[PDB]
Amino acid sequence: YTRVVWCAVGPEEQKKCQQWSQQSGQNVTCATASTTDDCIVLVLKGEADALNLDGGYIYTAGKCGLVPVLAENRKSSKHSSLDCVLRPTEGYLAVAVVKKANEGLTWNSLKDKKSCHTAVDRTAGWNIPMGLIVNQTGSCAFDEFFSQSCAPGADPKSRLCALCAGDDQGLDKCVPNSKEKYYGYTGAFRCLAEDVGDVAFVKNDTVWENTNGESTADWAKNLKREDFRLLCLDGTRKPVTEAQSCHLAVAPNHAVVSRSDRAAHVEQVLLHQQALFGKNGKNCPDKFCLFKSETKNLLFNDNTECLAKLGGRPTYEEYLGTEYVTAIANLKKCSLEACAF
Ligand SMILES: *[C@@H]1O[C@H](CO)[C@@H](O[C@@H]2O[C@H](CO)[C@@H](O[C@@H]3O[C@H](CO)[C@@H](O[C@@H]4O[C@H](CO)[C@@H](O[C@H]5O[C@H](CO)[C@@H](O[C@@H]6O[C@H](CO)[C@@H](O)[C@H](O)[C@@H]6O)[C@H](O)[C@@H]5O)[C@H](O)[C@@H]4O)[C@H](O)[C@@H]3O)[C@H](O)[C@H]2NC(C)=O)[C@H](O)[C@H]1NC(C)=O
Ligand SMILES: *[C@@H]1O[C@H](CO)[C@@H](O[C@@H]2O[C@H](CO)[C@@H](O[C@H]3O[C@H](CO[C@H]4O[C@H](CO)[C@@H](O)[C@H](O)[C@@H]4O)[C@@H](O[C@@H]4O[C@H](CO)[C@@H](O)[C@H](O)[C@@H]4O)[C@H](O)[C@@H]3O)[C@H](O)[C@H]2NC(C)=O)[C@H](O)[C@H]1NC(C)=O
Ligand SMILES: *[C@@H]1O[C@H](CO)[C@@H](O[C@@H]2O[C@H](CO)[C@@H](O)[C@H](O)[C@H]2NC(C)=O)[C@H](O)[C@H]1NC(C)=O
Ligand SMILES: C[C@@H]1O[C@@H](O)[C@@H](O)[C@H](O)[C@@H]1O
Ligand SMILES: [Fe+3]
Ligand SMILES: [Zn+2]
Ligand SMILES: [Zn+2]
Repeated sequence: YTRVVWCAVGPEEQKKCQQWSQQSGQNVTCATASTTDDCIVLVLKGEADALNLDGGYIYTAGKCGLVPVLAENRKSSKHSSLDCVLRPTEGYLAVAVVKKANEGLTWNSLKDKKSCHTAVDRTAGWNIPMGLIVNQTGSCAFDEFFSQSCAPGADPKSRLCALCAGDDQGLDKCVPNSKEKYYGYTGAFRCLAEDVGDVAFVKNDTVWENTNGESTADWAKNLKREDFRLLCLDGTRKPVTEAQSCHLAVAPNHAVVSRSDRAAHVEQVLLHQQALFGKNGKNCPDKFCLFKSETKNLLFNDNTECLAKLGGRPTYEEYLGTEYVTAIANLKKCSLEACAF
Protein backbone atom coordinates (compact mmCIF):
# COMPACT_ATOMS: atom_id res chain seq x y z
CA TYR A 1 0.00 0.00 0.00
CA THR A 2 3.16 1.94 0.74
CA ARG A 3 2.62 5.16 -1.28
CA VAL A 4 0.88 8.27 0.15
CA VAL A 5 -0.70 11.08 -1.89
CA TRP A 6 -0.37 14.39 -0.02
CA CYS A 7 -2.84 17.18 -0.76
CA ALA A 8 -1.26 20.61 -1.34
CA VAL A 9 -3.33 23.81 -1.08
CA GLY A 10 -2.35 26.29 -3.83
CA PRO A 11 0.74 26.56 -6.08
CA GLU A 12 3.38 27.26 -3.40
CA GLU A 13 2.53 24.19 -1.34
CA GLN A 14 2.43 22.26 -4.62
CA LYS A 15 6.03 23.28 -5.33
CA LYS A 16 7.21 22.20 -1.84
CA CYS A 17 5.33 18.92 -2.15
CA GLN A 18 6.98 18.22 -5.53
CA GLN A 19 10.42 18.60 -3.92
CA TRP A 20 9.44 16.31 -1.04
CA SER A 21 8.02 13.90 -3.61
CA GLN A 22 11.30 13.86 -5.58
CA GLN A 23 13.47 13.44 -2.45
CA SER A 24 11.25 10.67 -1.04
CA GLY A 25 11.64 8.73 -4.29
CA GLN A 26 7.90 8.83 -4.99
CA ASN A 27 7.08 7.36 -1.60
CA VAL A 28 4.99 10.54 -1.34
CA THR A 29 3.27 12.04 -4.37
CA CYS A 30 1.15 15.17 -4.67
CA ALA A 31 -2.37 16.24 -5.51
CA THR A 32 -3.25 19.96 -5.54
CA ALA A 33 -6.44 21.92 -4.86
CA SER A 34 -7.21 25.64 -4.62
CA THR A 35 -8.70 25.40 -1.14
CA THR A 36 -8.47 23.25 1.97
CA ASP A 37 -12.13 22.24 1.58
CA ASP A 38 -11.33 20.98 -1.92
CA CYS A 39 -8.42 19.01 -0.51
CA ILE A 40 -10.79 17.44 2.06
CA VAL A 41 -13.04 16.33 -0.80
CA LEU A 42 -10.07 14.75 -2.64
CA VAL A 43 -9.29 12.77 0.52
CA LEU A 44 -12.92 11.63 0.82
CA LYS A 45 -12.98 10.50 -2.82
CA GLY A 46 -9.77 8.58 -2.13
CA GLU A 47 -7.85 10.61 -4.70
CA ALA A 48 -5.53 11.94 -2.00
CA ASP A 49 -4.56 10.38 1.34
CA ALA A 50 -3.69 13.12 3.81
CA LEU A 51 -2.99 16.74 4.65
CA ASN A 52 -2.17 18.75 7.76
CA LEU A 53 -5.12 20.84 9.00
CA ASP A 54 -5.81 23.63 11.44
CA GLY A 55 -8.31 22.71 14.19
CA GLY A 56 -11.26 24.47 12.52
CA TYR A 57 -10.86 22.29 9.44
CA ILE A 58 -10.38 19.15 11.53
CA TYR A 59 -13.93 19.84 12.73
CA THR A 60 -15.21 19.96 9.10
CA ALA A 61 -13.21 16.89 8.12
CA GLY A 62 -14.25 14.97 11.24
CA LYS A 63 -17.93 15.33 10.47
CA CYS A 64 -17.17 13.71 7.10
CA GLY A 65 -15.42 10.78 8.77
CA LEU A 66 -11.79 11.85 8.50
CA VAL A 67 -9.57 11.12 11.51
CA PRO A 68 -6.59 12.78 13.17
CA VAL A 69 -3.43 10.73 12.64
CA LEU A 70 -0.40 12.63 13.99
CA ALA A 71 -0.11 16.11 15.51
CA GLU A 72 2.32 18.99 15.07
CA ASN A 73 4.46 19.30 18.19
CA ARG A 74 6.65 22.35 18.81
CA LYS A 75 9.49 22.87 21.29
CA SER A 76 8.63 23.25 24.97
CA SER A 77 10.26 23.83 28.35
CA LYS A 78 8.06 21.23 30.11
CA HIS A 79 8.05 17.48 29.26
CA SER A 80 11.65 17.48 27.99
CA SER A 81 12.65 13.90 28.93
CA LEU A 82 10.22 12.25 26.50
CA ASP A 83 11.05 12.02 22.80
CA CYS A 84 9.22 14.55 20.60
CA VAL A 85 7.14 11.83 18.91
CA LEU A 86 5.81 10.52 22.23
CA ARG A 87 5.42 13.86 24.02
CA PRO A 88 1.89 15.22 24.62
CA THR A 89 1.01 18.31 22.56
CA GLU A 90 0.48 21.58 24.41
CA GLY A 91 -1.65 23.63 22.02
CA TYR A 92 -1.14 27.19 20.97
CA LEU A 93 -2.38 30.51 22.26
CA ALA A 94 -4.88 32.40 20.12
CA VAL A 95 -4.18 36.13 20.57
CA ALA A 96 -5.42 39.47 19.22
CA VAL A 97 -2.53 41.77 18.28
CA VAL A 98 -2.47 45.55 17.75
CA LYS A 99 0.14 48.27 17.21
CA LYS A 100 1.23 49.98 20.43
CA ALA A 101 0.91 53.29 18.55
CA ASN A 102 -2.82 52.63 18.15
CA GLU A 103 -3.47 53.83 21.69
CA GLY A 104 -6.72 53.23 23.53
CA LEU A 105 -7.70 50.44 21.15
CA THR A 106 -8.86 47.62 23.43
CA TRP A 107 -11.03 44.49 23.21
CA ASN A 108 -14.01 46.72 24.05
CA SER A 109 -13.48 49.24 21.22
CA LEU A 110 -12.97 46.78 18.34
CA LYS A 111 -16.36 47.55 16.74
CA ASP A 112 -16.03 49.32 13.37
CA LYS A 113 -12.26 48.84 13.30
CA LYS A 114 -10.32 46.98 10.56
CA SER A 115 -9.43 43.32 11.06
CA CYS A 116 -6.91 40.76 9.76
CA HIS A 117 -7.85 37.03 9.93
CA THR A 118 -5.87 33.95 8.88
CA ALA A 119 -8.89 32.56 6.94
CA VAL A 120 -12.59 31.86 7.50
CA ASP A 121 -13.11 28.67 9.53
CA ARG A 122 -9.68 28.63 11.19
CA THR A 123 -9.13 28.49 14.96
CA ALA A 124 -7.16 31.61 15.98
CA GLY A 125 -8.10 33.62 12.91
CA TRP A 126 -11.84 33.10 12.92
CA ASN A 127 -13.60 30.60 15.19
CA ILE A 128 -12.25 31.85 18.51
CA PRO A 129 -12.49 35.59 17.90
CA MET A 130 -15.85 35.57 16.00
CA GLY A 131 -17.28 33.08 18.50
CA LEU A 132 -16.44 35.48 21.33
CA ILE A 133 -17.86 38.43 19.37
CA VAL A 134 -21.14 36.68 18.55
CA ASN A 135 -21.54 35.67 22.21
CA GLN A 136 -20.77 39.20 23.38
CA THR A 137 -23.01 41.02 20.86
CA GLY A 138 -25.80 38.44 20.95
CA SER A 139 -25.98 38.76 17.16
CA CYS A 140 -25.10 36.57 14.16
CA ALA A 141 -24.13 39.59 12.10
CA PHE A 142 -20.36 39.06 12.58
CA ASP A 143 -20.09 40.36 9.00
CA GLU A 144 -21.13 43.84 10.19
CA PHE A 145 -18.87 44.05 13.26
CA PHE A 146 -15.64 45.26 11.63
CA SER A 147 -15.80 48.07 9.09
CA GLN A 148 -13.41 46.24 6.72
CA SER A 149 -11.49 42.95 6.95
CA CYS A 150 -9.25 40.52 5.19
CA ALA A 151 -10.79 37.11 5.95
CA PRO A 152 -9.66 34.76 3.17
CA GLY A 153 -12.54 32.52 2.11
CA ALA A 154 -15.36 35.05 2.49
CA ASP A 155 -17.22 36.65 -0.45
CA PRO A 156 -14.69 38.73 -2.44
CA LYS A 157 -17.33 41.48 -2.94
CA SER A 158 -18.02 41.70 0.81
CA ARG A 159 -16.36 43.97 3.34
CA LEU A 160 -14.81 40.80 4.83
CA CYS A 161 -12.51 40.74 1.75
CA ALA A 162 -12.11 44.49 1.25
CA LEU A 163 -8.63 44.56 2.79
CA CYS A 164 -7.26 41.42 1.05
CA ALA A 165 -4.74 42.11 -1.71
CA GLY A 166 -4.55 38.97 -3.84
CA ASP A 167 -1.35 37.90 -5.54
CA ASP A 168 1.51 39.73 -7.29
CA GLN A 169 -0.86 40.89 -10.02
CA GLY A 170 -3.92 41.48 -7.84
CA LEU A 171 -5.53 38.22 -8.95
CA ASP A 172 -7.09 35.73 -6.51
CA LYS A 173 -8.14 38.41 -4.02
CA CYS A 174 -9.30 36.73 -0.82
CA VAL A 175 -8.61 33.10 -1.89
CA PRO A 176 -7.91 30.91 1.15
CA ASN A 177 -4.45 29.85 0.05
CA SER A 178 -0.98 31.42 0.17
CA LYS A 179 -1.40 33.17 -3.19
CA GLU A 180 -3.39 35.73 -1.16
CA LYS A 181 -0.85 38.20 0.33
CA TYR A 182 -2.62 38.36 3.73
CA TYR A 183 -3.51 34.65 4.07
CA GLY A 184 -2.56 32.55 7.08
CA TYR A 185 -0.75 33.33 10.31
CA THR A 186 2.01 35.17 8.49
CA GLY A 187 -0.30 36.96 6.05
CA ALA A 188 -2.66 38.17 8.81
CA PHE A 189 0.28 39.45 10.87
CA ARG A 190 1.64 41.26 7.76
CA CYS A 191 -1.78 42.87 7.30
CA LEU A 192 -1.36 44.44 10.74
CA ALA A 193 2.36 45.25 10.40
CA GLU A 194 1.60 47.23 7.21
CA ASP A 195 -1.25 49.08 8.93
CA VAL A 196 -3.86 47.70 6.59
CA GLY A 197 -5.82 46.44 9.58
CA ASP A 198 -6.06 47.59 13.21
CA VAL A 199 -6.00 44.08 14.70
CA ALA A 200 -4.72 40.64 13.66
CA PHE A 201 -6.10 37.40 15.04
CA VAL A 202 -3.17 35.00 15.03
CA LYS A 203 -1.32 32.87 17.56
CA ASN A 204 1.37 33.84 20.08
CA ASP A 205 4.21 32.30 18.08
CA THR A 206 3.54 34.35 14.94
CA VAL A 207 4.47 37.62 16.65
CA TRP A 208 7.79 36.25 17.98
CA GLU A 209 8.66 34.60 14.68
CA ASN A 210 8.22 37.76 12.63
CA THR A 211 9.89 40.40 14.82
CA ASN A 212 13.31 41.40 16.19
CA GLY A 213 15.13 40.02 13.13
CA GLU A 214 13.59 36.54 13.29
CA SER A 215 12.18 36.80 9.76
CA THR A 216 14.45 38.76 7.34
CA ALA A 217 11.45 39.11 4.97
CA ASP A 218 11.42 42.66 3.63
CA TRP A 219 8.17 43.55 5.40
CA ALA A 220 9.28 41.99 8.72
CA LYS A 221 12.95 43.13 8.82
CA ASN A 222 12.35 46.19 11.00
CA LEU A 223 9.50 44.94 13.18
CA LYS A 224 10.17 45.24 16.92
CA ARG A 225 8.19 43.24 19.52
CA GLU A 226 7.77 46.31 21.71
CA ASP A 227 5.82 48.01 18.91
CA PHE A 228 3.01 45.51 19.49
CA ARG A 229 0.40 44.85 22.18
CA LEU A 230 -1.93 41.95 22.95
CA LEU A 231 -5.60 42.62 23.62
CA CYS A 232 -6.88 40.83 26.74
CA LEU A 233 -10.48 39.88 27.32
CA ASP A 234 -10.65 42.08 30.44
CA GLY A 235 -10.16 45.29 28.41
CA THR A 236 -6.43 45.51 29.18
CA ARG A 237 -3.43 45.71 26.81
CA LYS A 238 -0.25 43.78 27.51
CA PRO A 239 3.24 43.24 26.09
CA VAL A 240 3.64 40.21 23.85
CA THR A 241 5.70 38.63 26.63
CA GLU A 242 2.48 38.24 28.63
CA ALA A 243 0.56 35.88 26.31
CA GLN A 244 0.13 33.33 29.11
CA SER A 245 -2.12 35.85 30.90
CA CYS A 246 -3.62 37.59 27.85
CA HIS A 247 -4.95 35.19 25.18
CA LEU A 248 -8.43 34.45 23.78
CA ALA A 249 -8.15 30.66 24.11
CA VAL A 250 -5.73 27.78 23.84
CA ALA A 251 -6.04 25.99 20.48
CA PRO A 252 -5.48 22.32 19.59
CA ASN A 253 -2.39 21.83 17.44
CA HIS A 254 -2.65 21.40 13.68
CA ALA A 255 -2.76 17.67 12.86
CA VAL A 256 -2.51 15.37 9.85
CA VAL A 257 -5.86 13.86 8.91
CA SER A 258 -6.85 11.00 6.66
CA ARG A 259 -9.70 8.68 5.85
CA SER A 260 -10.05 6.23 8.74
CA ASP A 261 -9.39 3.25 6.44
CA ARG A 262 -6.05 4.78 5.44
CA ALA A 263 -4.93 6.09 8.85
CA ALA A 264 -2.52 3.29 9.78
CA HIS A 265 -0.72 3.40 6.46
CA VAL A 266 -0.39 7.21 6.40
CA GLU A 267 1.01 7.11 9.95
CA GLN A 268 3.74 4.56 9.20
CA VAL A 269 4.87 6.43 6.07
CA LEU A 270 4.95 9.82 7.84
CA LEU A 271 7.01 8.52 10.77
CA HIS A 272 9.64 7.26 8.29
CA GLN A 273 9.44 10.50 6.28
CA GLN A 274 10.21 12.58 9.36
CA ALA A 275 13.17 10.39 10.37
CA LEU A 276 14.55 11.43 6.96
CA PHE A 277 13.43 15.06 6.61
CA GLY A 278 12.36 16.16 10.09
CA LYS A 279 14.28 18.32 12.57
CA ASN A 280 17.47 16.26 12.89
CA GLY A 281 16.56 13.91 10.06
CA LYS A 282 19.15 12.04 8.01
CA ASN A 283 18.65 14.28 5.01
CA CYS A 284 17.30 17.51 6.34
CA PRO A 285 19.72 20.34 6.47
CA ASP A 286 21.58 18.79 3.51
CA LYS A 287 18.93 17.73 0.98
CA PHE A 288 15.41 18.58 2.17
CA CYS A 289 13.63 19.71 5.35
CA LEU A 290 9.88 19.01 5.70
CA PHE A 291 9.39 21.67 8.36
CA LYS A 292 11.05 24.62 6.60
CA SER A 293 9.72 27.03 3.95
CA GLU A 294 11.09 30.52 4.79
CA THR A 295 8.42 31.60 7.36
CA LYS A 296 5.62 30.70 4.96
CA ASN A 297 4.35 27.66 6.86
CA LEU A 298 3.91 25.50 3.73
CA LEU A 299 2.34 22.04 4.40
CA PHE A 300 3.43 22.27 8.05
CA ASN A 301 4.13 25.15 10.44
CA ASP A 302 7.81 26.13 10.27
CA ASN A 303 8.12 25.88 14.05
CA THR A 304 7.20 22.17 14.05
CA GLU A 305 9.74 20.08 15.91
CA CYS A 306 8.09 16.77 14.93
CA LEU A 307 4.82 15.04 14.24
CA ALA A 308 3.65 13.29 17.43
CA LYS A 309 1.58 10.15 18.01
CA LEU A 310 -1.77 10.80 19.60
CA GLY A 311 -2.45 8.15 22.26
CA GLY A 312 -5.90 7.43 23.58
CA ARG A 313 -6.48 6.93 19.84
CA PRO A 314 -8.77 9.94 19.93
CA THR A 315 -11.74 10.71 17.73
CA TYR A 316 -11.83 14.17 16.14
CA GLU A 317 -14.05 15.37 19.03
CA GLU A 318 -11.69 14.07 21.68
CA TYR A 319 -8.77 15.56 19.76
CA LEU A 320 -10.32 19.02 19.59
CA GLY A 321 -11.79 18.89 23.12
CA THR A 322 -15.38 19.46 24.29
CA GLU A 323 -14.37 23.06 25.09
CA TYR A 324 -13.47 23.90 21.47
CA VAL A 325 -16.11 21.69 19.85
CA THR A 326 -19.02 23.52 21.48
CA ALA A 327 -17.59 26.94 20.61
CA ILE A 328 -17.60 25.93 16.93
CA ALA A 329 -21.07 24.36 17.00
CA ASN A 330 -22.53 27.50 18.58
CA LEU A 331 -20.92 29.84 16.01
CA LYS A 332 -21.99 27.52 13.17
CA LYS A 333 -25.65 28.19 14.07
CA CYS A 334 -25.18 31.67 12.57
CA SER A 335 -24.16 30.34 9.14
CA LEU A 336 -27.05 20.20 13.41
CA GLU A 337 -24.68 17.65 11.92
CA ALA A 338 -23.83 15.72 8.87
CA CYS A 339 -21.15 16.10 6.29
CA ALA A 340 -21.09 19.53 4.60
CA PHE A 341 -20.40 18.24 1.07
C1 LIG B 1 5.11 32.46 22.33
O1 LIG B 1 5.84 32.02 21.21
C2 LIG B 1 7.24 32.10 21.29
C3 LIG B 1 7.80 31.68 19.93
O2 LIG B 1 7.37 30.36 19.69
C4 LIG B 1 7.78 31.24 22.44
O3 LIG B 1 9.15 31.51 22.66
C5 LIG B 1 10.00 30.38 22.41
O4 LIG B 1 10.20 29.61 23.57
C6 LIG B 1 10.99 28.45 23.40
C7 LIG B 1 11.07 27.68 24.72
O5 LIG B 1 9.78 27.37 25.18
C8 LIG B 1 12.39 28.82 22.94
O6 LIG B 1 13.09 27.66 22.55
C9 LIG B 1 14.27 27.41 23.35
O7 LIG B 1 15.18 28.48 23.40
C10 LIG B 1 16.27 28.23 24.27
C11 LIG B 1 17.10 29.49 24.46
O8 LIG B 1 17.55 30.01 23.23
C12 LIG B 1 17.10 27.06 23.74
O9 LIG B 1 18.27 26.85 24.52
C13 LIG B 1 18.21 25.92 25.62
O10 LIG B 1 17.36 24.79 25.46
C14 LIG B 1 17.50 23.84 26.50
C15 LIG B 1 16.88 22.49 26.16
O11 LIG B 1 15.48 22.59 25.97
C16 LIG B 1 16.95 24.52 27.76
O12 LIG B 1 16.75 23.62 28.83
C17 LIG B 1 15.36 23.59 29.20
O13 LIG B 1 15.07 22.62 30.19
C18 LIG B 1 15.70 22.88 31.43
C19 LIG B 1 15.46 21.70 32.38
O14 LIG B 1 16.49 20.73 32.20
C20 LIG B 1 15.18 24.18 32.05
O15 LIG B 1 16.27 24.97 32.48
C21 LIG B 1 16.15 25.34 33.87
O16 LIG B 1 16.63 26.66 34.09
C22 LIG B 1 16.62 27.08 35.44
C23 LIG B 1 16.90 28.59 35.54
O17 LIG B 1 18.30 28.85 35.67
C24 LIG B 1 17.63 26.22 36.20
O18 LIG B 1 17.80 26.67 37.53
C25 LIG B 1 17.14 24.77 36.19
O19 LIG B 1 18.11 23.93 36.79
C26 LIG B 1 16.83 24.29 34.76
O20 LIG B 1 18.01 23.81 34.14
C27 LIG B 1 14.31 24.98 31.07
O21 LIG B 1 12.98 24.51 31.12
C28 LIG B 1 14.81 24.95 29.63
O22 LIG B 1 13.78 25.34 28.75
C29 LIG B 1 17.94 25.63 28.12
O23 LIG B 1 17.57 26.29 29.32
C30 LIG B 1 18.03 26.63 26.97
O24 LIG B 1 16.89 27.47 26.97
C31 LIG B 1 16.22 25.82 23.54
O25 LIG B 1 16.91 24.82 22.82
C32 LIG B 1 14.96 26.18 22.77
O26 LIG B 1 15.30 26.44 21.43
C33 LIG B 1 12.36 29.75 21.73
O27 LIG B 1 13.65 30.28 21.55
C34 LIG B 1 11.34 30.88 21.86
N1 LIG B 1 11.17 31.50 20.55
C35 LIG B 1 11.56 32.73 20.23
C36 LIG B 1 11.67 33.03 18.76
O28 LIG B 1 11.82 33.62 21.04
C37 LIG B 1 7.03 31.58 23.72
O29 LIG B 1 7.33 30.69 24.77
C38 LIG B 1 5.52 31.58 23.51
N2 LIG B 1 4.93 32.05 24.75
C39 LIG B 1 4.00 31.35 25.39
C40 LIG B 1 3.35 32.03 26.56
O30 LIG B 1 3.68 30.22 25.04
C1 LIG C 1 -20.57 31.17 23.44
O1 LIG C 1 -21.59 30.99 24.40
C2 LIG C 1 -22.07 29.66 24.42
C3 LIG C 1 -23.33 29.60 25.28
O2 LIG C 1 -23.00 29.66 26.65
C4 LIG C 1 -20.95 28.75 24.91
O3 LIG C 1 -21.40 27.42 24.91
C5 LIG C 1 -21.42 26.89 26.25
O4 LIG C 1 -20.12 26.62 26.73
C6 LIG C 1 -20.09 26.10 28.04
C7 LIG C 1 -18.64 26.07 28.52
O5 LIG C 1 -17.85 25.35 27.60
C8 LIG C 1 -20.77 24.73 28.05
O6 LIG C 1 -20.75 24.12 29.32
C9 LIG C 1 -19.91 22.95 29.32
O7 LIG C 1 -19.56 22.53 30.62
C10 LIG C 1 -20.64 22.03 31.39
C11 LIG C 1 -20.13 21.75 32.80
O8 LIG C 1 -19.37 20.56 32.86
C12 LIG C 1 -17.97 20.86 32.88
O9 LIG C 1 -17.51 21.50 34.06
C13 LIG C 1 -17.30 20.65 35.17
C14 LIG C 1 -16.98 21.46 36.43
O10 LIG C 1 -15.71 22.05 36.33
C15 LIG C 1 -16.20 19.65 34.81
O11 LIG C 1 -15.81 18.87 35.92
C16 LIG C 1 -16.72 18.77 33.69
O12 LIG C 1 -15.73 17.84 33.32
C17 LIG C 1 -17.16 19.62 32.49
O13 LIG C 1 -16.03 20.05 31.75
C18 LIG C 1 -21.30 20.81 30.73
O14 LIG C 1 -22.51 20.50 31.39
C19 LIG C 1 -22.61 19.09 31.67
O15 LIG C 1 -22.97 18.31 30.54
C20 LIG C 1 -22.98 16.92 30.78
C21 LIG C 1 -23.19 16.17 29.47
O16 LIG C 1 -22.16 15.20 29.29
C22 LIG C 1 -24.07 16.60 31.81
O17 LIG C 1 -24.09 15.22 32.08
C23 LIG C 1 -23.83 17.39 33.10
O18 LIG C 1 -24.92 17.24 33.98
C24 LIG C 1 -23.61 18.88 32.80
O19 LIG C 1 -24.85 19.47 32.49
C25 LIG C 1 -21.62 21.07 29.26
O20 LIG C 1 -21.92 19.84 28.61
C26 LIG C 1 -20.49 21.77 28.52
O21 LIG C 1 -19.47 20.85 28.18
C27 LIG C 1 -22.21 24.86 27.57
O22 LIG C 1 -22.76 23.58 27.35
C28 LIG C 1 -22.32 25.65 26.27
N1 LIG C 1 -23.70 26.03 26.08
C29 LIG C 1 -24.41 25.63 25.02
C30 LIG C 1 -25.84 26.11 24.94
O23 LIG C 1 -23.95 24.92 24.13
C31 LIG C 1 -19.73 28.89 24.00
O24 LIG C 1 -18.65 28.15 24.53
C32 LIG C 1 -19.34 30.35 23.83
N2 LIG C 1 -18.31 30.52 22.82
C33 LIG C 1 -17.10 30.99 23.12
C34 LIG C 1 -16.13 31.17 21.99
O25 LIG C 1 -16.74 31.27 24.27
C1 LIG D 1 10.48 4.32 0.19
O1 LIG D 1 9.74 3.36 0.92
C2 LIG D 1 10.36 2.10 1.07
C3 LIG D 1 9.41 1.24 1.91
O2 LIG D 1 9.49 1.59 3.27
C4 LIG D 1 11.74 2.20 1.74
O3 LIG D 1 12.46 0.99 1.57
C5 LIG D 1 12.88 0.54 2.87
O4 LIG D 1 13.90 1.32 3.48
C6 LIG D 1 14.31 0.89 4.77
C7 LIG D 1 15.29 1.91 5.35
O5 LIG D 1 16.27 2.22 4.37
C8 LIG D 1 14.92 -0.51 4.65
O6 LIG D 1 15.43 -0.98 5.88
C9 LIG D 1 13.83 -1.44 4.11
O7 LIG D 1 14.32 -2.76 4.00
C10 LIG D 1 13.35 -0.91 2.76
N1 LIG D 1 12.37 -1.82 2.18
C11 LIG D 1 11.06 -1.84 2.40
C12 LIG D 1 10.56 -1.87 3.82
O8 LIG D 1 10.26 -1.85 1.46
C13 LIG D 1 12.57 3.38 1.24
O9 LIG D 1 13.53 3.70 2.22
C14 LIG D 1 11.74 4.64 1.00
N2 LIG D 1 12.57 5.65 0.36
C15 LIG D 1 12.61 6.92 0.76
C16 LIG D 1 13.67 7.78 0.14
O10 LIG D 1 11.82 7.42 1.58
C1 LIG E 1 -4.50 17.76 20.67
C2 LIG E 1 -4.70 19.17 21.19
O1 LIG E 1 -3.59 19.51 22.04
C3 LIG E 1 -3.71 20.65 22.90
O2 LIG E 1 -3.79 21.81 22.04
C4 LIG E 1 -5.02 20.71 23.68
O3 LIG E 1 -5.12 22.00 24.30
C5 LIG E 1 -6.23 20.44 22.77
O4 LIG E 1 -7.45 20.34 23.53
C6 LIG E 1 -6.03 19.18 21.92
O5 LIG E 1 -6.10 17.99 22.72
FE1 LIG F 1 -4.35 27.30 13.57
ZN1 LIG G 1 -6.27 30.48 29.19
ZN1 LIG H 1 -11.49 7.91 23.02
